[PDB]
Amino acid sequence: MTDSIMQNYNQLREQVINGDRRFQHKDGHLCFEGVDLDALARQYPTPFYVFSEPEIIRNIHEIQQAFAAHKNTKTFFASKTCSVMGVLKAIRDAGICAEANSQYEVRKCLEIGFRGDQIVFNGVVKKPADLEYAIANDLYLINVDSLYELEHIDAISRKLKKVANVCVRVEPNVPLVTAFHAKSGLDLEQAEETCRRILAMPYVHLRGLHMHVGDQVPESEPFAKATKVLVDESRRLEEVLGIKFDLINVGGGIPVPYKYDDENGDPLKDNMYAGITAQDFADAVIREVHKWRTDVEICIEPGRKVTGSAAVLLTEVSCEKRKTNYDLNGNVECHVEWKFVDAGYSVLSDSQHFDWFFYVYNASRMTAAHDAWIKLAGPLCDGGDYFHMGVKGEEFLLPKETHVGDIVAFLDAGAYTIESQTVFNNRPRTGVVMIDKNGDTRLIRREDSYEDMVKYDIYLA
Amino acid sequence: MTDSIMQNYNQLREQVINGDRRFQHKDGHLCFEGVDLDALARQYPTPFYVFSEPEIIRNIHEIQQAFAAHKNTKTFFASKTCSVMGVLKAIRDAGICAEANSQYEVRKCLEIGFRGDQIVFNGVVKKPADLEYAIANDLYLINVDSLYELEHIDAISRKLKKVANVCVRVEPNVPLVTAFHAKSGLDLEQAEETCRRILAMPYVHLRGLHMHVGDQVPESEPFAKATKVLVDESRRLEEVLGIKFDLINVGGGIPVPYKYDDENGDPLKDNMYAGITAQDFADAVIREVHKWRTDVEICIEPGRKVTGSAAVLLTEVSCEKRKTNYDLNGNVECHVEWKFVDAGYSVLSDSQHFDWFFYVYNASRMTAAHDAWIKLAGPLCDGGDYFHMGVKGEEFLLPKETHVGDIVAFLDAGAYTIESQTVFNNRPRTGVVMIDKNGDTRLIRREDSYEDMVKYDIYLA
Ligand SMILES: *[C@@H](N[C@H](CCCCN)C(=O)O)c1c(COP(=O)(O)O)cnc(C)c1O
Ligand SMILES: *[C@@H](N[C@H](CCCCN)C(=O)O)c1c(COP(=O)(O)O)cnc(C)c1O
Ligand SMILES: [Cl-]
Ligand SMILES: [Cl-]
Ligand code: NA
Ligand code: NA
Ligand code: NA
Ligand code: NA
Repeated sequence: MTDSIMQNYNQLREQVINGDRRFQHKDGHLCFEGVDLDALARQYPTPFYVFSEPEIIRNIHEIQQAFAAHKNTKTFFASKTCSVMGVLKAIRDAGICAEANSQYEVRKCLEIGFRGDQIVFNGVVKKPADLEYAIANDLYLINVDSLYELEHIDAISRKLKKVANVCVRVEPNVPLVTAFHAKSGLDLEQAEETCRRILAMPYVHLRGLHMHVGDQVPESEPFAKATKVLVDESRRLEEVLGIKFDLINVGGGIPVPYKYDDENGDPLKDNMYAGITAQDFADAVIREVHKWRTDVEICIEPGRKVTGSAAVLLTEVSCEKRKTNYDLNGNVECHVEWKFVDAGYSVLSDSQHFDWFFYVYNASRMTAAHDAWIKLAGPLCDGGDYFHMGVKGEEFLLPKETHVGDIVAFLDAGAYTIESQTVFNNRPRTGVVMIDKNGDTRLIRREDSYEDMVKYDIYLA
Repeated sequence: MTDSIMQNYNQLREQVINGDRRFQHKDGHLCFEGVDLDALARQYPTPFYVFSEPEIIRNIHEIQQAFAAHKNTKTFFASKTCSVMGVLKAIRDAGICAEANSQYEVRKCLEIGFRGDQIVFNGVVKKPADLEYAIANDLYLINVDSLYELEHIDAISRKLKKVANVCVRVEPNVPLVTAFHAKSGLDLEQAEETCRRILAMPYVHLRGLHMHVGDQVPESEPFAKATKVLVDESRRLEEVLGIKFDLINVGGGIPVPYKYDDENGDPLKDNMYAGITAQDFADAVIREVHKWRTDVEICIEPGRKVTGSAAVLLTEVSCEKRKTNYDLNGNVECHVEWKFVDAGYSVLSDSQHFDWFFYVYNASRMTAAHDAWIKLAGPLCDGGDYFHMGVKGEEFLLPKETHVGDIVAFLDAGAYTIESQTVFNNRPRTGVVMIDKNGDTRLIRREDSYEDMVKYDIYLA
């Protein structure tokens, strides 16, 4: 029943403003960390994202508390999740480390104040220039993804006379088929010879094995099975090769709740429901590692969990229309109420390209019943630019009183939402605002200007 | 049979270098307009796109020749397809007009030398500032997408005391449901009152009606049926309102061949096969318009057809690995040869997000049989960043002699491929090179630098 769907969604709405650590209401408006989001969107041009340093801190606390049973745990935020410098700074100030996924990500982590010993550099394509930059900066780990890349690591560490610290990425076949569907890592069967080669290299230091299971993983079993494979091989290689590993790096993949009404959801069928918590991830990993060693360092690489819940996208309702389907005799078959916001898939890419659900509310009318079925469209000149991941099918719920000028909020908009923006239609990539630990706001990324649209081009004026 | 697939693909390869108006071979390498693309990729850092001014000109000729039966045809390149200034300049110098999809697109079209009377501004969200800029610049057309937007056009044109020239966009119900699936335009039922209202406005001039059917449309029927609706309503409104329309704007959607072996394809099932040519589009449109008037101006808005065939993405094979699935006795079930190029979906977005096929060849070994099944991966730290739209399933064909350092070419890479790039993983958006009419090359867009990417951020140190 759609009445039951509407009732349930309004129960969720009420829970945002009465039972959510991030949110409040004031003057009829949604507030984030005490900041009125309607008011904030009158001071900065929409669309823009607003991040919460308090919520990032809460997320990091969940992750670290989860690993209390293993003292020697090192946490590296996967910076491909969000690398706006002010977000990286909040993460650095919250006391964890950083994982980087390109030369420029390494450089920005160093610039914002992560030390070399707080940085892991991962990748399937690490060109000589990338490896030379990483090795020269004394990174804590550079993963080894292939035998071809390892030849460059050997040659460049020799040229620099500088030790490269490495972890060998192994991707276990844990039942998709690994050889067909996992481009990353080496096969389990190649780990021994790879480690053998590294031991003999004068400037390459083997620190352990590495894996990464995936993203938004709704079950603990894959982490447990894959960690066991890497643990069993670590234990075996210690005996065969006569070494003691510094660490094991188990990657990321802790899910974030994108739908909260867990009683109504099956995470295995709809992974917008978070199937597990950080504690479940930690229990699975730590249990497997401790079957081998309790003293070894465990490295983790959470991305999504650090920032996903910690931002809201604010976008203004900028136009409206009613479209009507008529039958062949001119009688109404249905009306569709379209609301157009100033953010489309060029601003919130995963809503379109990855069928990602985010809660949508009228932030200007947050205490009003969301009692009208509407379709929510973006501003791109593209028939596919509307939000298909609705409350019911492709339909959302907003107050029937919704007006052009109101501010719509997408919740849980903090992971994989900034660097994935485009200038399609030459609409600018968005500004980003930060709410600090004191509840004060500041701009941390400007909106792309016109001069930004053309400065990259070379043309006679 | 896969031998037949391999034989067919190699026949296609031979037709590229011995049959295609764009390409030749020299020194074993793919040439585009006589430019050796292996050599070019040693002069500019990969990945980058190279555009051909000669091929843009050929595409425009096809479009304009198709409309020979209707002298008063005005052609507007849909600049959301590609708005790199050097590409826009080639299109301007080839003698056609420009359609724009945001305030900044209007501005860049004016900057590069399109006059106001050569610019159409379309959109579903045209905010007051957008409309004021457009009206102040005397645009040939601003479409009217909604009644709400029309109120701003009336108020702003009055404020400026400048006539706004408009076309009313009407989206016909041509049989899944226009009201549910088409966010753009007014309903046919609203056209009459909307036009009557415009006639009464002192600073708004009604030019005609507008539609746009869609993109990569593989049949002529949707264009004929939709044009007839617009033509019938135009003729009816001329009588009812006592006016003579300047024009009718029938939009874009002429497809481009992404697979060429039409004898093996069903365009209605796989629209990488172009189901129609520009001549088919023009026949359908012109036939319907001439049932009303032969003197009226027909406006068309081709995007994809102007540039799609006119660029190649050049990307270097930057790593390689073999993965093997073993049975439980250690015997080999299969091997997978992974080749990694330095372009992934952040560079060629539609290959991932829209399941778009592009021909892939080894440009460095273009005269060699492409006789080895490989999987082609990008450099992003994302298991999904590999090219799934293969020659057979997810598998591509390259010479068994392929080596790291070879240059891979993606053909037909000129539509919707530049502005859709991202800085995911902080890999830079690509440079762009142009081959001019004289066959000489120049950089027309730089690769994003480290600076460029961090300079939008506001941070302490
Ligand atoms: C990132 N995970 C990648 C990319 C996920 C999809 C992004 N649109 C994957 O292979 O799934 C990644 C992480 C962080 O993962 P989270 O899911 O915790 O954010 C950690 N380590 C590595 C090596 C990654 O690539
Ligand atoms: C463009 N309309 C889009 C094109 C597809 C975008 C895919 N990322 C659609 O969804 O139909 C457009 C054009 C040009 O269309 P082409 O297919 O010829 O490039 C012309 N007129 C208008 C009003 C458009 O929006
Ligand atoms: Cl840590
Ligand atoms: Cl023209
Ligand atoms: Na606004
Ligand atoms: Na060594
Ligand atoms: Na290169
Ligand atoms: Na008028």
